[PDB]
Amino acid sequence: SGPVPSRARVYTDVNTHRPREYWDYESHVVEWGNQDDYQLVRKLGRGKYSEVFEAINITNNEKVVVKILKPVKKKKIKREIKILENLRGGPNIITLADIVKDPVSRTPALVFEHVNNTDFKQLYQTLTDYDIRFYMYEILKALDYCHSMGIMHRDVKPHNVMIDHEHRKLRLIDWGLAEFYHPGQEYNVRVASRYFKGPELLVDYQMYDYSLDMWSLGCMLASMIFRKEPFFHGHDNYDQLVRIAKVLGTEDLYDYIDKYNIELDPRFNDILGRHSRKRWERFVHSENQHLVSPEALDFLDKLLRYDHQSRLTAREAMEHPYFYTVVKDQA
Ligand SMILES: N#Cc1cnn2c(NC3CC3)cc(Nc3cccc(-n4cnnc4)c3)nc12
Repeated sequence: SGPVPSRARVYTDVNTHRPREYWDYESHVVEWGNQDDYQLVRKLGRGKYSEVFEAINITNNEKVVVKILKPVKKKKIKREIKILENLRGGPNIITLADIVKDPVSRTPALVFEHVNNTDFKQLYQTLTDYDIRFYMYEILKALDYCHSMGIMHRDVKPHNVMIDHEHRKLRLIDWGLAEFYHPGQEYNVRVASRYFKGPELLVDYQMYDYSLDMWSLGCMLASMIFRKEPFFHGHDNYDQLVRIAKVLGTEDLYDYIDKYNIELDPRFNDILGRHSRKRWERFVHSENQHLVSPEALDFLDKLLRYDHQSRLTAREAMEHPYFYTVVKDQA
Protein backbone atom coordinates (compact mmCIF):
# COMPACT_ATOMS: atom_id res chain seq x y z
CA SER A 1 0.00 0.00 0.00
CA GLY A 2 2.09 2.85 -1.40
CA PRO A 3 5.64 3.27 -2.78
CA VAL A 4 7.59 5.97 -0.92
CA PRO A 5 8.01 9.22 -2.97
CA SER A 6 11.32 10.61 -4.25
CA ARG A 7 12.50 14.04 -5.35
CA ALA A 8 15.78 14.81 -7.14
CA ARG A 9 18.58 15.92 -4.78
CA VAL A 10 19.51 18.66 -7.25
CA TYR A 11 17.85 20.87 -9.85
CA THR A 12 14.60 19.79 -8.20
CA ASP A 13 12.37 22.86 -8.78
CA VAL A 14 14.07 24.28 -11.88
CA ASN A 15 11.01 23.87 -14.15
CA THR A 16 8.55 25.16 -11.56
CA HIS A 17 10.38 28.52 -11.54
CA ARG A 18 10.26 28.77 -15.35
CA PRO A 19 7.29 30.17 -17.33
CA ARG A 20 4.72 27.52 -18.30
CA GLU A 21 5.65 27.46 -21.97
CA TYR A 22 9.21 26.26 -21.18
CA TRP A 23 8.12 22.73 -20.17
CA ASP A 24 4.47 22.70 -21.29
CA TYR A 25 5.38 21.36 -24.69
CA GLU A 26 1.82 20.61 -25.83
CA SER A 27 1.48 24.44 -26.11
CA HIS A 28 4.44 24.55 -28.52
CA VAL A 29 3.63 25.58 -32.08
CA VAL A 30 6.34 24.42 -34.51
CA GLU A 31 8.39 26.78 -36.73
CA TRP A 32 8.61 25.18 -40.19
CA GLY A 33 11.52 25.89 -42.53
CA ASN A 34 11.63 25.38 -46.31
CA GLN A 35 12.01 21.70 -47.22
CA ASP A 36 13.42 22.65 -50.67
CA ASP A 37 16.58 23.93 -48.95
CA TYR A 38 17.60 20.27 -48.26
CA GLN A 39 18.55 17.52 -50.70
CA LEU A 40 19.15 14.04 -49.31
CA VAL A 41 22.51 12.45 -50.17
CA ARG A 42 22.51 9.02 -48.49
CA LYS A 43 20.91 6.99 -45.68
CA LEU A 44 22.83 6.72 -42.40
CA GLY A 45 20.48 4.73 -40.17
CA ARG A 46 17.03 3.38 -39.34
CA GLY A 47 16.21 4.06 -35.67
CA LYS A 48 13.02 3.14 -33.80
CA TYR A 49 10.89 6.12 -34.84
CA SER A 50 12.93 7.56 -37.71
CA GLU A 51 15.08 7.12 -40.79
CA VAL A 52 18.25 9.20 -40.80
CA PHE A 53 19.96 10.75 -43.82
CA GLU A 54 22.92 12.91 -44.69
CA ALA A 55 21.80 15.96 -46.70
CA ILE A 56 23.14 19.17 -48.15
CA ASN A 57 21.59 22.56 -47.44
CA ILE A 58 21.78 24.03 -50.96
CA THR A 59 21.59 27.67 -49.80
CA ASN A 60 25.01 27.47 -48.13
CA ASN A 61 26.42 24.04 -49.22
CA GLU A 62 26.28 23.01 -45.55
CA LYS A 63 26.43 19.33 -44.64
CA VAL A 64 23.53 18.32 -42.42
CA VAL A 65 21.80 15.28 -40.88
CA VAL A 66 18.05 14.77 -41.45
CA LYS A 67 15.83 12.64 -39.16
CA ILE A 68 12.55 11.84 -40.97
CA LEU A 69 9.99 10.72 -38.42
CA LYS A 70 7.69 7.72 -38.69
CA PRO A 71 4.15 8.11 -37.21
CA VAL A 72 4.50 9.33 -33.61
CA LYS A 73 2.06 11.31 -31.43
CA LYS A 74 2.35 15.05 -32.19
CA LYS A 75 3.07 15.85 -28.51
CA LYS A 76 6.17 13.58 -28.58
CA ILE A 77 7.46 15.53 -31.58
CA LYS A 78 6.60 18.78 -29.76
CA ARG A 79 8.51 17.27 -26.81
CA GLU A 80 11.66 16.44 -28.81
CA ILE A 81 11.63 19.84 -30.54
CA LYS A 82 11.00 21.83 -27.36
CA ILE A 83 13.88 20.14 -25.50
CA LEU A 84 16.27 20.67 -28.43
CA GLU A 85 15.33 24.36 -28.59
CA ASN A 86 15.66 24.80 -24.81
CA LEU A 87 19.15 23.18 -24.93
CA ARG A 88 20.43 24.79 -28.16
CA GLY A 89 23.90 26.31 -27.62
CA GLY A 90 24.57 24.21 -24.50
CA PRO A 91 27.92 22.34 -24.19
CA ASN A 92 28.26 19.20 -26.33
CA ILE A 93 24.51 19.16 -27.13
CA ILE A 94 23.58 18.52 -30.76
CA THR A 95 22.20 21.65 -32.48
CA LEU A 96 18.76 21.47 -34.09
CA ALA A 97 19.19 23.65 -37.19
CA ASP A 98 15.73 23.45 -38.79
CA ILE A 99 12.43 21.56 -39.03
CA VAL A 100 10.62 20.72 -42.24
CA LYS A 101 7.65 18.77 -43.53
CA ASP A 102 7.35 17.01 -46.88
CA PRO A 103 4.43 19.07 -48.42
CA VAL A 104 2.74 15.91 -49.81
CA SER A 105 3.82 13.13 -47.38
CA ARG A 106 3.05 15.34 -44.30
CA THR A 107 6.08 13.67 -42.70
CA PRO A 108 8.02 15.94 -40.25
CA ALA A 109 11.83 16.00 -40.45
CA LEU A 110 14.35 17.31 -37.92
CA VAL A 111 17.57 18.79 -39.34
CA PHE A 112 20.79 18.58 -37.29
CA GLU A 113 24.42 19.76 -37.37
CA HIS A 114 26.64 17.09 -38.97
CA VAL A 115 29.36 15.51 -36.85
CA ASN A 116 32.03 13.55 -38.71
CA ASN A 117 31.63 10.57 -36.37
CA THR A 118 34.43 8.00 -36.48
CA ASP A 119 32.76 4.65 -35.90
CA PHE A 120 32.29 3.59 -32.28
CA LYS A 121 33.29 0.04 -33.29
CA GLN A 122 36.93 0.90 -33.99
CA LEU A 123 37.17 4.21 -32.11
CA TYR A 124 36.42 2.54 -28.75
CA GLN A 125 39.25 0.00 -29.31
CA THR A 126 41.88 2.72 -29.94
CA LEU A 127 40.86 4.93 -26.96
CA THR A 128 43.67 5.55 -24.45
CA ASP A 129 42.97 5.92 -20.72
CA TYR A 130 43.26 9.71 -21.17
CA ASP A 131 40.84 9.62 -24.14
CA ILE A 132 38.12 7.93 -22.06
CA ARG A 133 38.53 10.45 -19.24
CA PHE A 134 38.32 13.36 -21.69
CA TYR A 135 35.18 12.06 -23.42
CA MET A 136 33.55 11.03 -20.12
CA TYR A 137 34.16 14.61 -18.94
CA GLU A 138 32.64 16.00 -22.15
CA ILE A 139 29.50 13.88 -21.73
CA LEU A 140 29.16 15.11 -18.13
CA LYS A 141 29.23 18.71 -19.45
CA ALA A 142 26.16 17.85 -21.55
CA LEU A 143 24.42 15.98 -18.72
CA ASP A 144 24.99 18.66 -16.08
CA TYR A 145 23.71 21.24 -18.54
CA CYS A 146 20.51 19.42 -19.54
CA HIS A 147 19.84 18.47 -15.90
CA SER A 148 20.30 22.09 -14.76
CA MET A 149 17.89 22.97 -17.57
CA GLY A 150 15.19 20.63 -16.18
CA ILE A 151 15.72 17.85 -18.77
CA MET A 152 16.62 14.16 -18.43
CA HIS A 153 17.94 12.36 -21.53
CA ARG A 154 16.75 8.88 -20.56
CA ASP A 155 18.62 7.13 -23.43
CA VAL A 156 22.32 7.68 -22.76
CA LYS A 157 24.30 4.96 -24.55
CA PRO A 158 27.24 4.70 -27.03
CA HIS A 159 25.04 4.93 -30.15
CA ASN A 160 23.73 8.35 -28.96
CA VAL A 161 27.24 9.80 -28.53
CA MET A 162 28.81 11.30 -31.67
CA ILE A 163 32.59 11.76 -31.60
CA ASP A 164 34.79 13.43 -34.20
CA HIS A 165 38.10 12.19 -32.79
CA GLU A 166 40.21 14.26 -35.22
CA HIS A 167 38.80 17.50 -33.73
CA ARG A 168 38.29 15.98 -30.25
CA LYS A 169 34.64 16.99 -30.48
CA LEU A 170 31.65 15.33 -28.80
CA ARG A 171 27.87 15.77 -29.20
CA LEU A 172 25.09 14.05 -27.23
CA ILE A 173 22.32 13.20 -29.75
CA ASP A 174 18.85 11.63 -29.98
CA TRP A 175 16.66 13.58 -27.57
CA GLY A 176 13.47 11.74 -28.58
CA LEU A 177 13.12 9.98 -25.23
CA ALA A 178 14.03 13.04 -23.14
CA GLU A 179 11.53 14.46 -20.65
CA PHE A 180 11.15 17.40 -18.24
CA TYR A 181 11.75 16.66 -14.56
CA HIS A 182 8.80 17.67 -12.35
CA PRO A 183 8.75 16.79 -8.60
CA GLY A 184 6.27 13.98 -7.87
CA GLN A 185 5.78 13.03 -11.56
CA GLU A 186 5.50 9.31 -12.31
CA TYR A 187 7.27 8.60 -15.59
CA ASN A 188 7.16 5.71 -18.05
CA VAL A 189 9.64 2.94 -17.13
CA ARG A 190 9.56 1.43 -20.66
CA VAL A 191 12.49 3.65 -21.70
CA ALA A 192 16.25 3.25 -22.48
CA SER A 193 18.03 0.26 -24.05
CA ARG A 194 17.94 -3.00 -22.05
CA TYR A 195 21.65 -3.02 -21.14
CA PHE A 196 21.53 0.63 -19.95
CA LYS A 197 18.33 0.51 -17.84
CA GLY A 198 18.74 1.52 -14.20
CA PRO A 199 17.15 -0.54 -11.36
CA GLU A 200 14.31 1.99 -10.89
CA LEU A 201 13.14 1.06 -14.42
CA LEU A 202 13.60 -2.67 -13.83
CA VAL A 203 11.76 -2.77 -10.47
CA ASP A 204 9.04 -0.38 -11.74
CA TYR A 205 9.69 2.71 -9.61
CA GLN A 206 8.18 5.56 -11.61
CA MET A 207 9.20 8.60 -9.51
CA TYR A 208 12.71 8.72 -10.93
CA ASP A 209 14.83 11.71 -11.94
CA TYR A 210 18.05 12.93 -13.58
CA SER A 211 20.07 10.28 -11.74
CA LEU A 212 18.78 7.66 -14.20
CA ASP A 213 21.23 9.21 -16.69
CA MET A 214 24.07 8.71 -14.21
CA TRP A 215 23.41 4.96 -14.06
CA SER A 216 23.51 4.71 -17.86
CA LEU A 217 26.74 6.70 -17.84
CA GLY A 218 28.20 4.18 -15.36
CA CYS A 219 27.22 1.38 -17.74
CA MET A 220 29.03 3.11 -20.58
CA LEU A 221 32.14 3.63 -18.45
CA ALA A 222 32.26 0.07 -17.19
CA SER A 223 32.15 -1.33 -20.74
CA MET A 224 34.88 1.08 -21.92
CA ILE A 225 37.45 0.50 -19.14
CA PHE A 226 36.90 -3.28 -18.87
CA ARG A 227 36.40 -3.63 -22.67
CA LYS A 228 33.24 -5.70 -22.15
CA GLU A 229 30.27 -4.61 -24.32
CA PRO A 230 27.66 -4.85 -22.90
CA PHE A 231 28.73 -4.86 -19.24
CA PHE A 232 25.33 -6.00 -17.88
CA HIS A 233 24.25 -8.55 -20.49
CA GLY A 234 20.61 -9.36 -19.69
CA HIS A 235 18.43 -11.79 -21.66
CA ASP A 236 15.33 -9.66 -21.00
CA ASN A 237 14.14 -6.96 -18.58
CA TYR A 238 13.88 -9.44 -15.70
CA ASP A 239 17.28 -11.05 -16.25
CA GLN A 240 18.91 -7.62 -16.69
CA LEU A 241 18.25 -6.96 -13.01
CA VAL A 242 19.76 -10.35 -12.21
CA ARG A 243 22.96 -9.43 -14.07
CA ILE A 244 23.11 -6.27 -11.97
CA ALA A 245 22.34 -8.27 -8.82
CA LYS A 246 25.22 -10.68 -9.63
CA VAL A 247 27.68 -7.77 -9.43
CA LEU A 248 26.19 -5.24 -6.99
CA GLY A 249 24.82 -8.08 -4.82
CA THR A 250 21.31 -8.82 -3.59
CA GLU A 251 21.73 -7.29 -0.11
CA ASP A 252 21.74 -3.64 -1.28
CA LEU A 253 18.99 -4.47 -3.80
CA TYR A 254 16.61 -5.54 -1.03
CA ASP A 255 17.65 -2.52 1.09
CA TYR A 256 16.72 -0.28 -1.87
CA ILE A 257 13.39 -2.07 -2.24
CA ASP A 258 12.55 -1.78 1.49
CA LYS A 259 13.40 1.91 1.68
CA TYR A 260 11.06 2.83 -1.19
CA ASN A 261 8.49 0.16 -0.20
CA ILE A 262 8.47 -1.26 -3.73
CA GLU A 263 6.25 -4.18 -4.79
CA LEU A 264 8.38 -6.70 -6.70
CA ASP A 265 6.63 -8.40 -9.60
CA PRO A 266 6.17 -11.89 -8.02
CA ARG A 267 8.17 -13.47 -10.89
CA PHE A 268 11.40 -11.86 -9.65
CA ASN A 269 11.13 -13.85 -6.39
CA ASP A 270 12.28 -16.95 -8.30
CA ILE A 271 15.30 -15.84 -10.28
CA LEU A 272 16.85 -13.05 -8.18
CA GLY A 273 18.34 -15.46 -5.64
CA ARG A 274 21.11 -14.46 -3.25
CA HIS A 275 24.34 -12.99 -4.60
CA SER A 276 27.30 -11.28 -2.95
CA ARG A 277 28.65 -7.89 -4.08
CA LYS A 278 31.76 -8.48 -6.22
CA ARG A 279 34.99 -6.44 -6.28
CA TRP A 280 35.97 -4.85 -9.62
CA GLU A 281 39.11 -7.05 -9.84
CA ARG A 282 36.97 -9.93 -11.21
CA PHE A 283 36.68 -7.82 -14.40
CA VAL A 284 40.28 -6.55 -14.63
CA HIS A 285 42.50 -8.48 -17.12
CA SER A 286 45.85 -7.90 -18.91
CA GLU A 287 44.17 -6.43 -22.03
CA ASN A 288 42.15 -3.83 -19.99
CA GLN A 289 44.46 -2.98 -17.03
CA HIS A 290 45.91 -0.03 -18.93
CA LEU A 291 42.41 1.59 -18.70
CA VAL A 292 41.58 0.64 -15.08
CA SER A 293 43.04 2.65 -12.22
CA PRO A 294 41.95 2.98 -8.55
CA GLU A 295 40.49 6.39 -9.40
CA ALA A 296 38.51 4.96 -12.32
CA LEU A 297 37.13 2.21 -10.06
CA ASP A 298 36.23 4.59 -7.24
CA PHE A 299 34.36 6.74 -9.76
CA LEU A 300 32.45 3.80 -11.26
CA ASP A 301 31.37 2.55 -7.82
CA LYS A 302 29.67 5.89 -7.09
CA LEU A 303 27.71 5.85 -10.38
CA LEU A 304 26.43 2.30 -10.12
CA ARG A 305 24.21 2.33 -7.02
CA TYR A 306 20.68 0.90 -6.82
CA ASP A 307 19.52 3.88 -4.76
CA HIS A 308 19.17 6.64 -7.35
CA GLN A 309 19.47 9.25 -4.56
CA SER A 310 22.99 8.01 -3.65
CA ARG A 311 24.47 8.15 -7.20
CA LEU A 312 26.81 11.03 -8.02
CA THR A 313 25.39 14.08 -9.74
CA ALA A 314 26.98 15.21 -13.01
CA ARG A 315 28.66 18.12 -11.19
CA GLU A 316 29.94 15.87 -8.38
CA ALA A 317 31.27 13.44 -10.99
CA MET A 318 33.13 16.26 -12.75
CA GLU A 319 35.00 16.95 -9.49
CA HIS A 320 36.18 13.34 -9.13
CA PRO A 321 40.00 12.73 -9.07
CA TYR A 322 39.65 10.61 -12.24
CA PHE A 323 39.29 13.92 -14.14
CA TYR A 324 42.03 15.96 -12.39
CA THR A 325 44.42 15.51 -15.35
CA VAL A 326 41.63 16.54 -17.77
CA VAL A 327 40.40 19.58 -15.79
CA LYS A 328 43.95 20.95 -15.38
CA ASP A 329 44.68 20.33 -19.09
CA GLN A 330 41.61 22.32 -20.19
CA ALA A 331 43.37 25.64 -19.55
N1 LIG B 1 21.91 13.98 -34.72
C1 LIG B 1 22.87 13.77 -35.31
C2 LIG B 1 24.04 13.41 -36.04
C3 LIG B 1 25.13 14.22 -36.40
N2 LIG B 1 26.05 13.56 -37.09
N3 LIG B 1 25.55 12.29 -37.18
C4 LIG B 1 26.14 11.25 -37.86
N4 LIG B 1 27.26 11.48 -38.60
C5 LIG B 1 27.70 10.58 -39.67
C6 LIG B 1 28.77 9.59 -39.38
C7 LIG B 1 29.06 10.76 -40.25
C8 LIG B 1 25.41 10.09 -37.86
C9 LIG B 1 24.16 10.00 -37.20
N5 LIG B 1 23.45 8.80 -37.23
C10 LIG B 1 22.21 8.39 -36.68
C11 LIG B 1 21.78 7.10 -36.94
C12 LIG B 1 20.59 6.64 -36.41
C13 LIG B 1 19.81 7.47 -35.61
C14 LIG B 1 20.23 8.76 -35.35
N6 LIG B 1 19.38 9.67 -34.64
C15 LIG B 1 18.37 9.36 -33.78
N7 LIG B 1 17.86 10.45 -33.25
N8 LIG B 1 18.56 11.52 -33.79
C16 LIG B 1 19.45 11.03 -34.60
C17 LIG B 1 21.44 9.22 -35.88
N9 LIG B 1 23.62 11.01 -36.56
C18 LIG B 1 24.32 12.16 -36.55
